[PDB]
Amino acid sequence: AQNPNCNIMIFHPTKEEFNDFDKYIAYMESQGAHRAGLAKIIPPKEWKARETYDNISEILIATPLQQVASGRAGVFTQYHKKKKAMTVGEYRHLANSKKYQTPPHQNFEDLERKYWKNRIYNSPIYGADISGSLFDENTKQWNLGHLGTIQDLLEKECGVVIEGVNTPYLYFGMWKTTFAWHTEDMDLYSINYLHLGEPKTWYVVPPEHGQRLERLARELFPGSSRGCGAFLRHKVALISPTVLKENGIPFNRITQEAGEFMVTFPYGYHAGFNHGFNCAEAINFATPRWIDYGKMASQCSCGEARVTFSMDAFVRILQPERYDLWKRGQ
Ligand SMILES: Cc1nn2c(nc(O)c3cccnc32)c1C#N
Ligand SMILES: [Fe+3]
Repeated sequence: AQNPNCNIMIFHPTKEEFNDFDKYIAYMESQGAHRAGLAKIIPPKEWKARETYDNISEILIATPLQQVASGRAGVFTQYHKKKKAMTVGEYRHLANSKKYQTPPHQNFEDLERKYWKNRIYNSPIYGADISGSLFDENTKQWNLGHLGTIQDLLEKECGVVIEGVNTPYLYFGMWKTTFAWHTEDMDLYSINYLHLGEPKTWYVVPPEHGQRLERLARELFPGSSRGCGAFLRHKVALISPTVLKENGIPFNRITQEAGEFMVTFPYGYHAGFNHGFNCAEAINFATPRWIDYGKMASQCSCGEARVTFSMDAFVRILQPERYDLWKRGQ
Protein backbone atom coordinates (compact mmCIF):
# COMPACT_ATOMS: atom_id res chain seq x y z
CA ALA A 1 0.00 0.00 0.00
CA GLN A 2 1.39 3.35 -1.09
CA ASN A 3 1.65 6.22 1.42
CA PRO A 4 0.42 4.23 4.47
CA ASN A 5 1.03 7.13 6.87
CA CYS A 6 -1.30 9.29 4.69
CA ASN A 7 1.21 12.14 4.22
CA ILE A 8 0.40 15.06 1.89
CA MET A 9 2.45 14.45 -1.24
CA ILE A 10 3.95 17.22 -3.36
CA PHE A 11 4.35 16.64 -7.10
CA HIS A 12 6.63 18.37 -9.61
CA PRO A 13 5.38 17.26 -13.06
CA THR A 14 7.49 17.88 -16.14
CA LYS A 15 5.88 19.74 -19.01
CA GLU A 16 5.38 16.38 -20.71
CA GLU A 17 3.60 14.98 -17.64
CA PHE A 18 1.50 18.14 -17.43
CA ASN A 19 -0.25 17.51 -20.76
CA ASP A 20 -2.89 15.01 -19.66
CA PHE A 21 -4.84 15.98 -16.55
CA ASP A 22 -6.70 12.71 -15.98
CA LYS A 23 -3.53 10.70 -16.53
CA TYR A 24 -1.58 12.65 -13.91
CA ILE A 25 -4.38 12.46 -11.34
CA ALA A 26 -4.31 8.70 -11.85
CA TYR A 27 -0.51 8.71 -11.47
CA MET A 28 -0.74 10.62 -8.21
CA GLU A 29 -3.23 8.09 -6.91
CA SER A 30 -0.92 5.25 -7.99
CA GLN A 31 1.64 6.77 -5.64
CA GLY A 32 -0.92 6.90 -2.78
CA ALA A 33 -1.52 10.65 -2.86
CA HIS A 34 -5.25 10.28 -2.24
CA ARG A 35 -4.70 8.63 1.13
CA ALA A 36 -3.82 12.03 2.63
CA GLY A 37 -6.98 13.72 1.27
CA LEU A 38 -4.97 16.49 -0.35
CA ALA A 39 -1.99 16.81 -2.68
CA LYS A 40 0.02 19.77 -3.90
CA ILE A 41 1.09 20.09 -7.55
CA ILE A 42 3.85 22.53 -8.51
CA PRO A 43 3.52 23.34 -12.24
CA PRO A 44 6.50 23.09 -14.61
CA LYS A 45 8.69 26.20 -14.52
CA GLU A 46 7.68 26.67 -18.19
CA TRP A 47 3.95 26.97 -17.40
CA LYS A 48 1.75 29.97 -16.60
CA ALA A 49 -1.98 30.49 -15.96
CA ARG A 50 -2.10 33.84 -17.77
CA GLU A 51 0.29 36.57 -18.82
CA THR A 52 -0.40 39.16 -16.12
CA TYR A 53 -2.81 39.91 -13.31
CA ASP A 54 -2.68 43.64 -13.98
CA ASN A 55 -6.23 43.88 -15.40
CA ILE A 56 -8.40 42.10 -12.76
CA SER A 57 -9.48 45.13 -10.64
CA GLU A 58 -12.85 45.59 -12.34
CA ILE A 59 -14.20 42.12 -11.49
CA LEU A 60 -17.25 42.54 -9.26
CA ILE A 61 -17.72 40.84 -5.90
CA ALA A 62 -21.50 41.20 -5.98
CA THR A 63 -22.01 39.94 -2.40
CA PRO A 64 -18.96 40.11 -0.17
CA LEU A 65 -19.43 38.08 3.00
CA GLN A 66 -18.24 39.02 6.49
CA GLN A 67 -17.35 35.90 8.50
CA VAL A 68 -18.54 36.44 12.08
CA ALA A 69 -17.46 33.83 14.60
CA SER A 70 -19.11 32.38 17.73
CA GLY A 71 -17.59 30.05 20.30
CA ARG A 72 -14.04 29.66 21.59
CA ALA A 73 -10.69 30.26 19.91
CA GLY A 74 -10.16 26.61 18.91
CA VAL A 75 -13.83 25.50 18.57
CA PHE A 76 -16.14 27.94 16.83
CA THR A 77 -18.72 28.39 14.12
CA GLN A 78 -18.98 31.28 11.70
CA TYR A 79 -21.91 32.84 9.91
CA HIS A 80 -21.85 34.89 6.75
CA LYS A 81 -23.15 38.44 6.84
CA LYS A 82 -23.86 40.01 3.44
CA LYS A 83 -22.13 43.29 2.55
CA LYS A 84 -22.52 45.76 -0.29
CA ALA A 85 -20.90 44.97 -3.63
CA MET A 86 -17.34 46.00 -4.35
CA THR A 87 -14.87 45.51 -7.14
CA VAL A 88 -11.72 43.44 -6.72
CA GLY A 89 -9.75 46.70 -6.70
CA GLU A 90 -11.81 48.05 -3.81
CA TYR A 91 -11.62 44.70 -2.03
CA ARG A 92 -7.83 44.59 -2.41
CA HIS A 93 -7.57 48.06 -0.86
CA LEU A 94 -9.80 46.95 2.02
CA ALA A 95 -7.73 43.80 2.58
CA ASN A 96 -4.56 45.90 2.85
CA SER A 97 -6.09 48.44 5.24
CA LYS A 98 -4.93 48.71 8.84
CA LYS A 99 -8.08 46.98 10.11
CA TYR A 100 -7.67 43.86 7.95
CA GLN A 101 -4.04 43.56 6.86
CA THR A 102 -1.79 40.66 7.73
CA PRO A 103 0.12 41.34 10.97
CA PRO A 104 3.92 41.14 11.12
CA HIS A 105 5.11 37.58 11.54
CA GLN A 106 8.31 35.59 11.52
CA ASN A 107 7.16 32.63 9.36
CA PHE A 108 4.15 30.48 8.47
CA GLU A 109 4.12 28.73 11.87
CA ASP A 110 4.10 32.08 13.67
CA LEU A 111 1.19 33.36 11.58
CA GLU A 112 -0.71 30.12 12.18
CA ARG A 113 -0.35 30.58 15.93
CA LYS A 114 -1.66 34.14 15.61
CA TYR A 115 -4.60 32.88 13.50
CA TRP A 116 -5.84 30.32 16.00
CA LYS A 117 -5.21 32.66 18.94
CA ASN A 118 -7.17 35.66 17.59
CA ARG A 119 -9.35 34.65 14.58
CA ILE A 120 -12.59 34.69 16.53
CA TYR A 121 -11.99 38.33 17.63
CA ASN A 122 -12.07 39.69 14.05
CA SER A 123 -14.57 39.38 11.20
CA PRO A 124 -12.79 39.28 7.84
CA ILE A 125 -14.62 39.75 4.55
CA TYR A 126 -14.27 37.76 1.34
CA GLY A 127 -15.69 36.99 -2.05
CA ALA A 128 -16.78 33.41 -2.54
CA ASP A 129 -18.15 31.22 -5.29
CA ILE A 130 -17.91 33.85 -8.02
CA SER A 131 -18.49 32.06 -11.33
CA GLY A 132 -15.63 32.85 -13.67
CA SER A 133 -12.05 32.06 -14.62
CA LEU A 134 -8.72 33.84 -14.60
CA PHE A 135 -7.07 31.29 -16.85
CA ASP A 136 -6.09 32.61 -20.24
CA GLU A 137 -8.23 30.83 -22.79
CA ASN A 138 -4.96 29.99 -24.61
CA THR A 139 -3.44 28.19 -21.59
CA LYS A 140 -3.66 24.57 -22.73
CA GLN A 141 -2.56 22.60 -19.64
CA TRP A 142 -4.37 22.45 -16.29
CA ASN A 143 -6.78 25.19 -17.35
CA LEU A 144 -9.56 24.86 -14.77
CA GLY A 145 -12.11 26.26 -17.24
CA HIS A 146 -11.35 23.53 -19.79
CA LEU A 147 -11.61 20.39 -17.71
CA GLY A 148 -14.10 17.72 -18.66
CA THR A 149 -17.39 17.95 -16.80
CA ILE A 150 -18.71 15.76 -14.02
CA GLN A 151 -21.88 15.26 -16.08
CA ASP A 152 -19.87 13.78 -18.95
CA LEU A 153 -17.96 11.58 -16.51
CA LEU A 154 -21.19 10.26 -14.98
CA GLU A 155 -22.57 9.61 -18.47
CA LYS A 156 -19.36 7.84 -19.48
CA GLU A 157 -19.33 5.59 -16.41
CA CYS A 158 -23.05 4.99 -15.88
CA GLY A 159 -24.57 5.30 -19.38
CA VAL A 160 -27.08 8.08 -18.63
CA VAL A 161 -27.14 11.65 -19.96
CA ILE A 162 -27.93 14.27 -17.33
CA GLU A 163 -28.56 17.99 -17.34
CA GLY A 164 -26.11 20.29 -15.66
CA VAL A 165 -22.88 22.16 -16.14
CA ASN A 166 -19.70 22.40 -14.14
CA THR A 167 -17.75 25.68 -14.26
CA PRO A 168 -15.00 27.23 -12.14
CA TYR A 169 -15.43 29.66 -9.27
CA LEU A 170 -13.23 32.51 -8.06
CA TYR A 171 -12.46 33.28 -4.42
CA PHE A 172 -11.05 36.57 -3.12
CA GLY A 173 -9.66 36.37 0.40
CA MET A 174 -7.84 38.43 3.04
CA TRP A 175 -6.03 37.74 6.32
CA LYS A 176 -8.09 35.39 8.54
CA THR A 177 -10.57 34.46 5.78
CA THR A 178 -11.66 31.00 6.89
CA PHE A 179 -12.71 27.79 5.14
CA ALA A 180 -14.69 25.63 7.54
CA TRP A 181 -14.26 21.86 7.85
CA HIS A 182 -15.97 20.18 4.89
CA THR A 183 -15.76 17.71 2.06
CA GLU A 184 -16.90 18.70 -1.41
CA ASP A 185 -20.45 18.38 -2.68
CA MET A 186 -21.21 14.69 -3.32
CA ASP A 187 -17.69 14.02 -1.94
CA LEU A 188 -16.26 15.07 -5.31
CA TYR A 189 -12.66 15.98 -5.93
CA SER A 190 -11.68 19.61 -6.05
CA ILE A 191 -8.77 21.35 -7.74
CA ASN A 192 -7.74 24.80 -6.47
CA TYR A 193 -5.25 27.16 -8.11
CA LEU A 194 -3.85 30.05 -6.14
CA HIS A 195 -3.60 32.73 -8.83
CA LEU A 196 -2.15 35.65 -6.93
CA GLY A 197 -1.22 37.02 -3.55
CA GLU A 198 -0.54 35.65 -0.10
CA PRO A 199 -0.65 31.97 0.89
CA LYS A 200 -3.36 29.62 2.11
CA THR A 201 -2.81 27.15 4.94
CA TRP A 202 -4.77 23.90 4.60
CA TYR A 203 -5.66 21.21 7.14
CA VAL A 204 -6.86 17.81 5.95
CA VAL A 205 -8.04 14.54 7.51
CA PRO A 206 -7.26 11.34 5.57
CA PRO A 207 -10.42 9.99 3.95
CA GLU A 208 -10.05 6.67 5.77
CA HIS A 209 -10.39 8.63 9.03
CA GLY A 210 -13.18 11.05 8.04
CA GLN A 211 -15.61 9.42 10.42
CA ARG A 212 -13.37 10.26 13.40
CA LEU A 213 -13.65 13.96 12.55
CA GLU A 214 -17.43 13.59 12.17
CA ARG A 215 -17.67 12.02 15.63
CA LEU A 216 -15.59 14.77 17.23
CA ALA A 217 -17.66 17.46 15.54
CA ARG A 218 -20.86 15.93 16.93
CA GLU A 219 -19.33 16.15 20.42
CA LEU A 220 -18.08 19.69 19.96
CA PHE A 221 -21.15 21.16 18.25
CA PRO A 222 -23.94 19.24 19.98
CA GLY A 223 -26.83 21.54 19.09
CA SER A 224 -25.83 21.69 15.42
CA SER A 225 -25.50 17.93 15.38
CA ARG A 226 -29.06 17.47 16.65
CA GLY A 227 -30.20 19.87 13.89
CA CYS A 228 -28.69 18.18 10.77
CA GLY A 229 -27.40 14.59 10.65
CA ALA A 230 -24.76 15.92 8.23
CA PHE A 231 -24.21 19.41 9.63
CA LEU A 232 -20.64 19.64 8.36
CA ARG A 233 -22.39 20.08 4.97
CA HIS A 234 -23.37 23.54 6.29
CA LYS A 235 -19.67 24.51 6.17
CA VAL A 236 -19.66 26.61 9.36
CA ALA A 237 -17.58 24.65 11.89
CA LEU A 238 -13.92 25.17 12.82
CA ILE A 239 -11.72 23.03 15.03
CA SER A 240 -8.09 24.05 15.60
CA PRO A 241 -5.08 21.73 15.15
CA THR A 242 -4.50 21.79 18.92
CA VAL A 243 -8.01 20.48 19.56
CA LEU A 244 -7.66 17.85 16.84
CA LYS A 245 -4.39 16.66 18.41
CA GLU A 246 -5.90 16.60 21.92
CA ASN A 247 -8.64 14.33 20.56
CA GLY A 248 -6.37 11.99 18.60
CA ILE A 249 -7.75 13.00 15.17
CA PRO A 250 -5.20 12.20 12.45
CA PHE A 251 -4.60 15.20 10.20
CA ASN A 252 -1.95 17.01 8.18
CA ARG A 253 -1.23 20.62 7.24
CA ILE A 254 0.43 22.36 4.32
CA THR A 255 0.77 25.89 3.00
CA GLN A 256 -0.12 26.63 -0.62
CA GLU A 257 1.56 29.58 -2.31
CA ALA A 258 0.70 31.57 -5.42
CA GLY A 259 1.36 29.55 -8.53
CA GLU A 260 0.58 26.15 -6.95
CA PHE A 261 -2.35 23.73 -7.38
CA MET A 262 -4.00 21.78 -4.57
CA VAL A 263 -6.18 18.74 -5.23
CA THR A 264 -8.59 17.47 -2.60
CA PHE A 265 -9.68 13.89 -2.92
CA PRO A 266 -13.08 12.27 -2.32
CA TYR A 267 -14.19 12.41 1.31
CA GLY A 268 -11.02 14.24 2.36
CA TYR A 269 -12.16 16.68 5.06
CA HIS A 270 -10.29 19.98 4.91
CA ALA A 271 -10.31 23.44 6.47
CA GLY A 272 -7.97 26.42 6.22
CA PHE A 273 -7.28 30.13 6.22
CA ASN A 274 -5.78 32.84 4.03
CA HIS A 275 -2.60 34.67 5.04
CA GLY A 276 -3.55 37.92 3.33
CA PHE A 277 -5.06 39.26 0.14
CA ASN A 278 -5.29 36.56 -2.50
CA CYS A 279 -7.28 35.18 -5.42
CA ALA A 280 -7.91 31.52 -6.02
CA GLU A 281 -9.85 29.55 -8.60
CA ALA A 282 -11.46 26.21 -7.89
CA ILE A 283 -13.68 23.61 -9.57
CA ASN A 284 -15.03 20.21 -8.57
CA PHE A 285 -14.20 17.21 -10.74
CA ALA A 286 -14.76 13.47 -10.92
CA THR A 287 -12.91 10.33 -11.98
CA PRO A 288 -14.20 6.76 -12.16
CA ARG A 289 -12.93 6.16 -8.63
CA TRP A 290 -15.26 8.93 -7.41
CA ILE A 291 -18.47 7.11 -8.37
CA ASP A 292 -18.54 4.84 -5.32
CA TYR A 293 -17.92 7.86 -3.08
CA GLY A 294 -20.73 9.80 -4.72
CA LYS A 295 -23.07 6.86 -4.11
CA MET A 296 -22.30 6.96 -0.38
CA ALA A 297 -22.03 10.71 0.24
CA SER A 298 -23.93 12.03 3.24
CA GLN A 299 -26.50 14.69 2.41
CA CYS A 300 -27.95 17.50 4.44
CA SER A 301 -31.72 17.73 4.44
CA CYS A 302 -31.59 20.56 7.09
CA GLY A 303 -32.32 22.96 4.25
CA GLU A 304 -29.20 24.84 5.38
CA ALA A 305 -26.74 23.51 2.79
CA ARG A 306 -26.40 25.40 -0.51
CA VAL A 307 -27.39 23.43 -3.61
CA THR A 308 -26.77 24.29 -7.25
CA PHE A 309 -29.17 22.53 -9.58
CA SER A 310 -26.30 20.46 -10.98
CA MET A 311 -26.26 18.37 -7.80
CA ASP A 312 -29.91 17.32 -8.26
CA ALA A 313 -29.01 14.88 -11.00
CA PHE A 314 -26.16 13.30 -9.03
CA VAL A 315 -28.44 12.56 -6.09
CA ARG A 316 -31.22 11.47 -8.44
CA ILE A 317 -29.03 8.91 -10.26
CA LEU A 318 -26.56 7.85 -7.56
CA GLN A 319 -28.83 7.98 -4.47
CA PRO A 320 -32.40 7.36 -5.65
CA GLU A 321 -33.48 6.38 -2.12
CA ARG A 322 -32.30 9.63 -0.61
CA TYR A 323 -33.56 11.75 -3.51
CA ASP A 324 -37.10 12.40 -2.20
CA LEU A 325 -36.05 13.75 1.20
CA TRP A 326 -33.01 15.64 -0.11
CA LYS A 327 -35.20 17.26 -2.76
CA ARG A 328 -37.60 18.52 -0.07
CA GLY A 329 -34.70 20.07 1.86
CA GLN A 330 -34.00 22.04 -1.32
C1 LIG B 1 -9.35 24.20 3.26
C2 LIG B 1 -9.72 24.98 2.06
N1 LIG B 1 -10.69 24.58 1.21
N2 LIG B 1 -10.75 25.54 0.22
C3 LIG B 1 -9.85 26.47 0.43
N3 LIG B 1 -9.72 27.52 -0.40
C4 LIG B 1 -10.52 27.57 -1.43
O1 LIG B 1 -10.30 28.67 -2.23
C5 LIG B 1 -11.51 26.54 -1.72
C6 LIG B 1 -12.40 26.56 -2.83
C7 LIG B 1 -13.33 25.53 -2.98
C8 LIG B 1 -13.39 24.49 -2.04
N4 LIG B 1 -12.54 24.52 -1.01
C9 LIG B 1 -11.63 25.52 -0.85
C10 LIG B 1 -9.14 26.16 1.57
C11 LIG B 1 -8.03 27.01 2.14
N5 LIG B 1 -7.20 27.65 2.57
FE1 LIG C 1 -12.89 22.46 -0.34
